[PDB]
Amino acid sequence: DVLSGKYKGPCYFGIIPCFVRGCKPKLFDAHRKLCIKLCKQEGFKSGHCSNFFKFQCWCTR
Repeated sequence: DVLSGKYKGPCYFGIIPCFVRGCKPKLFDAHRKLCIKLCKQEGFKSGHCSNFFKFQCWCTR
């Protein structure tokens, strides 16, 4: 388990403008679907929010 594949942001409940299936409805609802889609593009498969230091996103092979 390491800090994502390239880079990530805060947990909250959805905020980005267009990136995956939630572009037309806006706000992803939970950071677990945005954390897995950015790290799985380089070489990963399991992403989640539970660290509380200064980012709240973790990905594992």
